[PDB]
Amino acid sequence: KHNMKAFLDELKAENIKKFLYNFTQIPHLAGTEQNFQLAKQIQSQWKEFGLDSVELAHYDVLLSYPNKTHPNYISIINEDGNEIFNTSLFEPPPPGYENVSDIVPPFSAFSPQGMPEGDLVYVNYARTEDFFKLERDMKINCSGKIVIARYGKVFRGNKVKNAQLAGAKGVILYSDPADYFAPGVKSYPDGWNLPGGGVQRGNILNLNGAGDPLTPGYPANEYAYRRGIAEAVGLPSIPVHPIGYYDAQKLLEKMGGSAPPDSSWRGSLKVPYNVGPGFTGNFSTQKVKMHIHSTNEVTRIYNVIGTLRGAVEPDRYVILGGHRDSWVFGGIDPQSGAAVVHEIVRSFGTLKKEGWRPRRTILFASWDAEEFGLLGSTEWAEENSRLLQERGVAYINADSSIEGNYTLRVDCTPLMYSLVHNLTKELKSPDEGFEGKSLYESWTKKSPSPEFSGMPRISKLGSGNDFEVFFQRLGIASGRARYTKNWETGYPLYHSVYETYELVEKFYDPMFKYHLTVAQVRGGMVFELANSIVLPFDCRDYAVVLRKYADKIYSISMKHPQEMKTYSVSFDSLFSAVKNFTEIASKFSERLQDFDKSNPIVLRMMNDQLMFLERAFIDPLGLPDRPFYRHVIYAPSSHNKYAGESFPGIYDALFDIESKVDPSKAWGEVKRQIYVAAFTVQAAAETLSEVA
Amino acid sequence: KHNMKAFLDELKAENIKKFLYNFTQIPHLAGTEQNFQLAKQIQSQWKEFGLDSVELAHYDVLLSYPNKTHPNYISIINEDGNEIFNTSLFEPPPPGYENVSDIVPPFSAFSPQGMPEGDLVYVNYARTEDFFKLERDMKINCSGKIVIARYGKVFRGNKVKNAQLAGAKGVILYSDPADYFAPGVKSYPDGWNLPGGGVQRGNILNLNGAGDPLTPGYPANEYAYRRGIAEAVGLPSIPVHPIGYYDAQKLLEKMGGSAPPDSSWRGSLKVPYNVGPGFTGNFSTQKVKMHIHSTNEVTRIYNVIGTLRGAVEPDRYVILGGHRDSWVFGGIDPQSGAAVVHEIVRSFGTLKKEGWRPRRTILFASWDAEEFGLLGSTEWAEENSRLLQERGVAYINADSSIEGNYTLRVDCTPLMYSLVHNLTKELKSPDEGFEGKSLYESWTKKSPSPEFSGMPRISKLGSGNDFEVFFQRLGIASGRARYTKNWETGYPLYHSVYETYELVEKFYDPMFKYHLTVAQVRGGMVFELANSIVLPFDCRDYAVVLRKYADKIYSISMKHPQEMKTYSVSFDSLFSAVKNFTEIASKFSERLQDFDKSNPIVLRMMNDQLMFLERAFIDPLGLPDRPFYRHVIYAPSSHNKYAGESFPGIYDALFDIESKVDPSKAWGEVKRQIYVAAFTVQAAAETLSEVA
Ligand SMILES: *[C@@H]1O[C@H](CO)[C@@H](O[C@@H]2O[C@H](CO)[C@@H](O[C@@H]3O[C@H](CO)[C@@H](O)[C@H](O)[C@@H]3O)[C@H](O)[C@H]2NC(C)=O)[C@H](O)[C@H]1NC(C)=O
Ligand SMILES: *[C@@H]1O[C@H](CO)[C@@H](O[C@@H]2O[C@H](CO)[C@@H](O[C@@H]3O[C@H](CO)[C@@H](O)[C@H](O)[C@@H]3O)[C@H](O)[C@H]2NC(C)=O)[C@H](O)[C@H]1NC(C)=O
Ligand SMILES: *[C@@H]1O[C@H](CO)[C@@H](O[C@@H]2O[C@H](CO)[C@@H](O)[C@H](O)[C@H]2NC(C)=O)[C@H](O)[C@H]1NC(C)=O
Ligand SMILES: *[C@@H]1O[C@H](CO)[C@@H](O[C@@H]2O[C@H](CO)[C@@H](O)[C@H](O)[C@H]2NC(C)=O)[C@H](O)[C@H]1NC(C)=O
Ligand SMILES: *[C@@H]1O[C@H](CO)[C@@H](O)[C@H](O)[C@H]1NC(C)=O
Ligand SMILES: *[C@@H]1O[C@H](CO)[C@@H](O)[C@H](O)[C@H]1NC(C)=O
Ligand SMILES: *[C@@H]1O[C@H](CO)[C@@H](O)[C@H](O)[C@H]1NC(C)=O
Ligand SMILES: *[C@@H]1O[C@H](CO)[C@@H](O)[C@H](O)[C@H]1NC(C)=O
Ligand SMILES: *[C@@H]1O[C@H](CO)[C@@H](O)[C@H](O)[C@H]1NC(C)=O
Ligand SMILES: *[C@@H]1O[C@H](CO)[C@@H](O)[C@H](O)[C@H]1NC(C)=O
Ligand SMILES: *[C@@H]1O[C@H](CO)[C@@H](O)[C@H](O)[C@H]1NC(C)=O
Ligand SMILES: *[C@@H]1O[C@H](CO)[C@@H](O)[C@H](O)[C@H]1NC(C)=O
Ligand SMILES: [Ca+2]
Ligand SMILES: [Ca+2]
Ligand SMILES: [Cl-]
Ligand SMILES: [Cl-]
Ligand code: NA
Ligand code: NA
Ligand SMILES: [Zn+2]
Ligand SMILES: [Zn+2]
Ligand SMILES: [Zn+2]
Ligand SMILES: [Zn+2]
Repeated sequence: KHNMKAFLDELKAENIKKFLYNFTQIPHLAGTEQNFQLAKQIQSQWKEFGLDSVELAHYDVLLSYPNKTHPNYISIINEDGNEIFNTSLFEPPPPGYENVSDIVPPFSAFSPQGMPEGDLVYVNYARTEDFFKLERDMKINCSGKIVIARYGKVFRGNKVKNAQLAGAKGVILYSDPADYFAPGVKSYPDGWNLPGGGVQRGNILNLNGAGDPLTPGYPANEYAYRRGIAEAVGLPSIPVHPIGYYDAQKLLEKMGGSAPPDSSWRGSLKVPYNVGPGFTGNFSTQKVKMHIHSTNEVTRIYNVIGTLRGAVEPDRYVILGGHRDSWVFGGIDPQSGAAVVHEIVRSFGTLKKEGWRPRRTILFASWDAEEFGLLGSTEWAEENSRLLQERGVAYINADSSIEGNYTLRVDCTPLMYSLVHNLTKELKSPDEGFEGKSLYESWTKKSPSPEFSGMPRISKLGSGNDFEVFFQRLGIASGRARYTKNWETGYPLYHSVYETYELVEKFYDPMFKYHLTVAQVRGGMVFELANSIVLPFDCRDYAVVLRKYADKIYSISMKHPQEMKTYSVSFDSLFSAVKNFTEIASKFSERLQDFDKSNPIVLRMMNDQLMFLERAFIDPLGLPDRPFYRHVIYAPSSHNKYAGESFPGIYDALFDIESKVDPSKAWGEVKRQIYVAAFTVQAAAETLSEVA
Repeated sequence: KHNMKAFLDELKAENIKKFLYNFTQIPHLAGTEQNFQLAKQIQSQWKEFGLDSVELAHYDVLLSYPNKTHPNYISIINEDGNEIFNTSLFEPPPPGYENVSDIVPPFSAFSPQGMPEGDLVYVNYARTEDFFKLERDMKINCSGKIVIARYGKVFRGNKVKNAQLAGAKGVILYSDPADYFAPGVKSYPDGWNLPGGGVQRGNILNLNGAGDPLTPGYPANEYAYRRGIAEAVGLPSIPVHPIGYYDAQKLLEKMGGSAPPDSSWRGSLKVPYNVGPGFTGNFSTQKVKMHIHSTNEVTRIYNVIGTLRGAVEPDRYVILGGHRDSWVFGGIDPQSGAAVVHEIVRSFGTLKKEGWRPRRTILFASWDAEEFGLLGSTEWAEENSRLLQERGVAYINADSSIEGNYTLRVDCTPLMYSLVHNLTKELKSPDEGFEGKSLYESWTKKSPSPEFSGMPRISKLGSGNDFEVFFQRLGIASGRARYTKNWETGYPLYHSVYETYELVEKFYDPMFKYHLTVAQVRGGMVFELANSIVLPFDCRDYAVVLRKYADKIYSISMKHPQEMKTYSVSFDSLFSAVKNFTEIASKFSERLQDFDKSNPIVLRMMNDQLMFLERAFIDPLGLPDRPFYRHVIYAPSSHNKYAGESFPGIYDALFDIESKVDPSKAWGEVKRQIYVAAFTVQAAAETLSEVA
């Protein structure tokens, strides 16, 4: 038989290991020759593996790179102007790689150039609430200061936007051992902890789904018209640079002004974590100075697009996608995912060599420039939006397969909950002490949902990865899955030079059994999605979360009873819409089960309803000021791009509403958002009614 | 057999006459009780005719009405302030109707209230070029003046926008006998000409596809959140009123200042057509004063939606739609169309009673509030956008069946050219002297295309009617057809009380044979569209017009060679895209002919490609500042809503470009629009490539 079990048993841990080792010997930074060569390799091997076509799709996009002859760094400088302290120029390379060249030094991608100088202020995680604390309660003013903030909690881009909206003239990011050093574990090479000389790279854009900063809406092709830098989307206007905890200790040890306001502003370094501004008395006339000489430049990037044509519905597309570019070696991010996708492609190809084809078309992608803002996926989706809108069944992402070795992590649309539950009951748990148990069982035991005894946690999709365009812009049902750590107690070597094949083989997954599990989940999902006769989506799962979401957003609004009375703020229409969806979805399931199994057209009609249901939640006007976030139920949090927010139009219109100077207008906009949500939920529901 | 000929022979001229008489005894103004009652009647009779379901869909939209106890009118007023001249309060009612009540008097719908007073300026047709002439060459300044303009050439809304952007404080519209009185024909009741006391009603919004001014994007339902009047879409900010040529003669006979600049500013009244400002010497201190007391109010409107479920593809929708509301009796506009749709419904129902069903679903609509801005169609499409986007095959409009008795007029998407050519070769010409000839032959002889010997003229779709939302917002293939007058030499009684059943029966179509022809064309189109196994669209027809359009827009740009060199303005990408479309379309036709006729899925795939092709030309970002005009190839002219413009993003960016103060920026935007167009044409083309 050529069935799922066939596909699944053909997958090998050992192949995944080889591929990972092969993908991590040299750096594969976006836009560099080596990442082009790795693209040519994937392309040619997807061809050898049997795909019907494998092409490169290239775009010319805005990237960012340090100046090789003029390095970035930060100083303490004295009243004369002598730089008595310099941050490092590079991370100590790890054992055996100390002669690899082309290790990009730590930098904040897309920082503008500058040499500002001034007094520090320490802003904790640079969250929206951290600035509230700072401005509102503590009365400290960051205007014209240089803020220093620890990584963690939120996407670094948000941090930078917040600092900028607070009047800062520079930002310094560092990794605190409280957030990046697990107790009792050694620093790399002897453990998986971050060393004091380790630094996290990463971009600091606020793109809000735009893709290439120069070409929002349209693929960055050869004739593309490009905005000028000044109209570019998402670029920070103050310089920014990241450092390790050794360098940070030196910047923080002299801090004066006010004490931290409480213990949650305190990391683990032996320093006061005073907030500032400026240094204490003896050193009060010393200053901090940044030297940033990074350049932005339009650079060519290459996606690899593989096609396995479907036998019955070739005009329906299941997409398995993940990126190939890395900040350095990408031992985890992303090559632990890419090696999984490679083996998934190999296994699908093995069946195809024996004459099998999936029912629907499967598209396989190796995206470029993800690290620089999801630019490869997004340009490609901008280019093929019409095909994807009308033919796209689902998108399964495939970035890092592990960030932990404790349990499975799944984030996806409600429409895929049941598929995930089912797939995992059929899969072996790789966990110590669940030998012979199902993956469902181990996952459900180690990671239970808040809502339902006997069910595992499944998160909602945030952003910060290549499914963003497919889900929040286009309304294609999306999911992702990986191994992760204990939810109670990213990973410490995230985006640092220390993230290597040895990191993975020695400390995360020596047997490659977690990787293999993750290949089964990803691959199994894609298999079901590309092969089940009826698409494996359950609309009733959407009905349940919508109720939960409407309860939640109503509760936020109920913190303002007085205002709800004065302005006649009602959630009746939303609750009505969600009830209707529940009823209609339920009648649709009955039909989907009772229908005349033999009829292709009726089957196609009902599959089209399932396929267009996610699509139904798209509003072609977008959310306010974020035209590329069009999904009404899910957007990335406006305070944290990694986190998903439900009913975001309403959440944001309620956020901090008590601080608005014109309440009438603000509550007017809450009501508008309520209407949009109710309408959209009703409209979605109606796509599941009988069609005529 | 139950084939087209069956459908077509069941249609009767005599039934159309009865229905027309039945629809025109009383006024059916949007929002009034009588138009609700006519809706209940249509609904109940579509039920008796056999449709599977017939519902009313209602919305609460902004309308506009004169104050019944405080009438609008215009005065000449003297230095004291005595109103020595008053325009009429109503049109003389026609013979036999002089006791009908509820004849809304002439008014400009959506005019704000006011009593401005000042000197006249006469601005010819109030076209963009007329104001150019006036400001640029003649150096006359309309700021703070009251402009008077004759109807004709362009949509009255544009006229009003132009006057307003010229600083006017009021606008007076009138019908000049040069534009509304055909020589040698009597005034109504004794001919079809407009009498001196006749006046053209009509709205004066600039909605740009928005629908209800208060709820752009979303259906005006019970819980809808509504903008305040001040943020409403499309409302004029100066008062406006329309008058007949008797009243206009009195306003124009005293005009002084400058002479008309040439003979094309001269109508047929015996007055100088001086431009002004103000009156000549003796009367130089007299003034013109408007009294406008119209109110805008949210009012309920009712569409009637009839469904004839398809046997094979019930989830594919062919829509036959036209409006039911009238300014007064609607003898031509719209009941000459509505009576045709009624008979079309009856005939389809006759076949269904005998057990036949169309292959795809047919939806029949009687729209409300078309006269007030296409509001019924648009709200309904806003509400069902998701269904329509994914299931909509085509939309055939059905407003007035005749505006003439000389020949056929067709305006439609290129995709329906071949269907129209074929249908009409099978239809009898109703024309004197083409007895026994085909409709194609008479049409082709009386109305030849500019481009091809042996082919008839087919216009491109403009706007000013209910297909606007379906075509330019949603990208559903649309057409329309009616009898019209000689293209060499609207109709004079357009939007006046004189437009009655007697007008039609006596002077336009005594035999109802032109009506019947138009029912065959409309109905025949809908029949083919709902029944042919392969959708009757030819993508190669799009390829030919795109070349023609690209030649045209290139020629406009070539009036500025110097600027094309300085700014590197190239049309290469557009021409490349159009070539590609041509090639790909051609390969698709070969497949569409060669494919395995027996396979439902392959048939469905290829029909979906045909169906989504029009959809492919939609840009979800819209055109600049006109977010509800999303089609890249066709928009309504920005200077005339009735006329279609091809490549409108580029046309508008080239318009008047030599007057822009920052050429670099302006030519930057030409290039941007070029890129958008090229990209979109390529993307559309690619929807017709093999799918995998
Ligand atoms: C959830 O589904 C129900 C249908 O079972 C929807 O009920 C509809 O609710 C509106 C009120 O918001 C009703 O409007 C009323 O229509 C009558 C004419 O039939 C009119 O006289 C009233 O002034 C009023 O406008 C409507 O009849 C009712 N529709 C049906 C088919 O029963 C409800 O709206 C849905 N919820 C949402 C958010 O869509
Ligand atoms: C019309 O269709 C043709 C395909 O037959 C398109 O040709 C493509 O044109 C672009 C140039 O604009 C070519 O780009 C080049 O790619 C190579 C790598 O293969 C690279 O070295 C060059 O610097 C350059 O970017 C592209 O290869 C060529 N594509 C193919 C498949 O031949 C043309 O773009 C289409 N026109 C439009 C407007 O889309
Ligand atoms: C997940 O698994 C269950 C199999 O238990 C599926 O539910 C059953 O599906 C069949 C229809 O094929 C019905 O006759 C049964 O009544 C269903 N049982 C229950 C409890 O619902 C469910 O369909 C699967 N989900 C997905 C997405 O496949
Ligand atoms: C309009 O009419 C012609 C019928 O002459 C159609 O063209 C023919 O269609 C069949 C495919 O059914 C081909 O085998 C012939 O080769 C075609 N002839 C020509 C000259 O093209 C055309 O398909 C019809 N158009 C539409 C929309 O139906
Ligand atoms: C990866 O594998 C390919 C082919 O098997 C090979 O050409 C290339 O040398 C490999 N890379 C490394 C680092 O071994
Ligand atoms: C890098 O800096 C050096 C001087 O220290 C300079 O010559 C060069 O312009 C810079 N390179 C870029 C790409 O900006
Ligand atoms: C820091 O860097 C600059 C430039 O290389 C130099 O002038 C200064 O001495 C350095 N300071 C220290 C303390 O090493
Ligand atoms: C792998 O397994 C054990 C937990 O059972 C743990 O002690 C070790 O921390 C895990 N490795 C990593 C990198 O989390
Ligand atoms: C139109 O026809 C219907 C039913 O045949 C009837 O109830 C109504 O009276 C008619 N209207 C007129 C003006 O005759
Ligand atoms: C109509 O005008 C009269 C007075 O001349 C006034 O009482 C009334 O307010 C007006 N009606 C409306 C709806 O504005
Ligand atoms: C015009 O109308 C007003 C108000 O009805 C009146 O005072 C005036 O006499 C009228 N003028 C003429 C010339 O009939
Ligand atoms: C109808 O027919 C004849 C032209 O043959 C024409 O003289 C008359 O004007 C036409 N009627 C109208 C309303 O155009
Ligand atoms: Ca882009
Ligand atoms: Ca609306
Ligand atoms: Cl992932
Ligand atoms: Cl029409
Ligand atoms: Na999760
Ligand atoms: Na025409
Ligand atoms: Zn990654
Ligand atoms: Zn990353
Ligand atoms: Zn009309
Ligand atoms: Zn009209």
